[PDB]
Amino acid sequence: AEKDCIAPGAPCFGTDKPCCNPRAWCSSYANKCL
Repeated sequence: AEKDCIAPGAPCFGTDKPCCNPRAWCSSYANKCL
């Protein structure tokens, strides 16, 4: 039941969407929001 944005340390890689932070980029390096 996670929100639209990617939670901290959450696998962001998969929805082409960054973290909830307006300056957090995706971290496919380790599949997670950077």
